[PDB]
Amino acid sequence: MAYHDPLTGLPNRRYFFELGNRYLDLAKREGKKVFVLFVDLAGFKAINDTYGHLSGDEVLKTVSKRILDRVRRSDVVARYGGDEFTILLYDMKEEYLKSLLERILSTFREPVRVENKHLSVTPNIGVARFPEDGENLEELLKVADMRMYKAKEMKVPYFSLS
Amino acid sequence: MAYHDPLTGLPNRRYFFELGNRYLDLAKREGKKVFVLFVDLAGFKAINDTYGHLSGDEVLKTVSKRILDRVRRSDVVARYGGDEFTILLYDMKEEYLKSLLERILSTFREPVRVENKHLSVTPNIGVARFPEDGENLEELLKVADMRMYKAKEMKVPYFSLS
Ligand SMILES: Nc1nc2c(ncn2[C@@H]2O[C@@H]3COP(=O)(O)O[C@H]4[C@@H](O)[C@H](n5cnc6c(=O)[nH]c(N)nc65)O[C@@H]4COP(=O)(O)O[C@H]3[C@H]2O)c(=O)[nH]1
Ligand SMILES: Nc1nc2c(ncn2[C@@H]2O[C@@H]3COP(=O)(O)O[C@H]4[C@@H](O)[C@H](n5cnc6c(=O)[nH]c(N)nc65)O[C@@H]4COP(=O)(O)O[C@H]3[C@H]2O)c(=O)[nH]1
Ligand SMILES: Nc1nc2c(ncn2[C@@H]2O[C@@H]3COP(=O)(O)O[C@H]4[C@@H](O)[C@H](n5cnc6c(=O)[nH]c(N)nc65)O[C@@H]4COP(=O)(O)O[C@H]3[C@H]2O)c(=O)[nH]1
Ligand SMILES: Nc1nc2c(ncn2[C@@H]2O[C@@H]3COP(=O)(O)O[C@H]4[C@@H](O)[C@H](n5cnc6c(=O)[nH]c(N)nc65)O[C@@H]4COP(=O)(O)O[C@H]3[C@H]2O)c(=O)[nH]1
Repeated sequence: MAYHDPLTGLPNRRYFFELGNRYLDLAKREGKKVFVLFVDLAGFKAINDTYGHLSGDEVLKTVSKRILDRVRRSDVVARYGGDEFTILLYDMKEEYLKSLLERILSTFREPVRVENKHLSVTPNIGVARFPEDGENLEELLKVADMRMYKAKEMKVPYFSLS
Repeated sequence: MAYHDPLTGLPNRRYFFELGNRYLDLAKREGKKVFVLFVDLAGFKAINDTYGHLSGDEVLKTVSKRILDRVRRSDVVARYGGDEFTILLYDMKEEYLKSLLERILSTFREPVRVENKHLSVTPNIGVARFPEDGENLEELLKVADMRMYKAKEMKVPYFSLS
């Protein structure tokens, strides 16, 4: 089996762990870097509370589709939680980290048409690197989760430092 | 999600398709070859009919574990059918084909001891190559399935020609 979240169509949490650990095993064999991004969408709770779960869902579908479109089909974009997304970028380079983040930040920031309204979410991104930040997905996700929370705290759209 | 067959512990048919199509997308991005092997184990029907499904199961567990230790953890070994196994070898080379097949053939051929009885299965392997034999997993599997059946029909324990 290999399940997808039906609303967003993105791989789910369980498939992300399985697929993710497979990408790290392959990158160890190939000598390639892997970056793990943790994306939190800020204005989400406000959407569902004001407009309802259905409006929040349309914000996710649209935001999910947009993000897929802007990263390689060979990369993994997963719905981790209710409004949390995890991204696995295979064969990534540290030099172009900042440039790839502005591509993903500009996508997530795009407003979404909901029942005539144009609603917007604000992203906060935590970045973890393989092999620098860990040996397995679990360790990279805890580090990317931690850094995503440092970014939200510094009111900066991303945090990637050791 | 991403399911495994509980008896053999190997990825199941559905996970093989999902993971397999992900490896082909990545190999298209990386310029690397992928070989798809289709392995049929003859003698299997004879084991279960003579000794029972429990003896047949022990022949699979053992044969699955043996194959799993003789290929890279980054490669996919899946239980396709009752006694059919599919193998996805990432970054494989046409020149080493014959040598790798003799490694897998020698493993599968090893007898399984269960209640003293020496129980042996005989493999027949069909080989398909990416990008020569197809664009997606489905096409490569139909070609390797076809060639596994041509190998069975012949003296040779493998068939890989166009
Ligand atoms: N700046 C930048 N953007 C990136 C990079 N990697 C992916 N993207 C973005 O992610 C989109 C989807 O990539 P894809 O599914 O790999 O699908 C790609 C891929 O299969 C192929 N392609 C384009 N350029 C290359 C390339 O330089 N190398 C390889 N291997 N394939 C490429 O054509 C498809 C369409 O590409 P786009 O329309 O441009 O759309 C791309 C592009 O917006 C990158 O390394 N740098
Ligand atoms: N996993 C992953 N890594 C990414 C992605 N985007 C950028 N990178 C990483 O950053 C490196 C350089 O990105 P760039 O400056 O956009 O420089 C890129 C860009 O100028 C171009 N390019 C490559 N792929 C595409 C593409 O699919 N679409 C477009 N439009 N341009 C591409 O070729 C250059 C070199 O490609 P690489 O050697 O692969 O080297 C890439 C890759 O290691 C991504 O969406 N996913
Ligand atoms: N002749 C041959 N046999 C192959 C080849 N690839 C895999 N194998 C076989 O598959 C077993 C498991 O490989 P692994 O999971 O990648 O796990 C490997 C891998 O993580 C590492 N390793 C060994 N040699 C290499 C290597 O040359 N390059 C890389 N990247 N890792 C290696 O040590 C682990 C255990 O390897 P072994 O005990 O040798 O056991 C190997 C070996 O019997 C190959 O290209 N040629
Ligand atoms: N997916 C996959 N492909 C395989 C496997 N076995 C061989 N190949 C492919 O065939 C090439 C040559 O294998 P080799 O002559 O045994 O020559 C190998 C072997 O002598 C050695 N080596 C590589 N991996 C291992 C290993 O895991 N264990 C041991 N003991 N030796 C290894 O390094 C040599 C060249 O390495 P590569 O560039 O990897 O080049 C490998 C690889 O492209 C496999 O189990 N899985």
